[PDB]
Amino acid sequence: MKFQYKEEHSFEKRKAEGEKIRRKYPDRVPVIVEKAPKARLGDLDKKKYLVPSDLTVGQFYFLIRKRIHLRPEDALFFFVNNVIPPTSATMGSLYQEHHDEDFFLYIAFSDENVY
Repeated sequence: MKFQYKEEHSFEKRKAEGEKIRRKYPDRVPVIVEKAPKARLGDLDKKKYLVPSDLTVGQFYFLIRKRIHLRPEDALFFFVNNVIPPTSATMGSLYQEHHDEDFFLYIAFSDENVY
C-alpha cells in the first residue's frame, strides 16, 4: 500500500514518533488515513489521528465519513494491508495486528470495495 505520509516523512522520524506516542498513551493508537489513488471521493484535511484503543472500527468509519462530508447513503470502505477490516473490531486490536514498523497504523479509504 502506498502512502503520501510515508514518502513525506523520513522513516526514522516516523518510527520515533509512533514509538513515543505509544509510550505516552498506551490507551490510544496512532493512525494514518489517506484516500486510495483515484477513489471518487473528497480527501481528508487531517491525515494523522490518535484514537482511543476502545473505539470500534465502525465508530471510526463514522468519524472519517463526517470529516469528508459524506451523505449517509454514500459508500465507504477502509483497507488495512489491502484487507477490509470488520466494523466490530476495536481500533486497539486492529492496531496490534496490523501496525507498521513505524508504529503507525495505516488505513486507505475508497468508495469501492477493492479500488
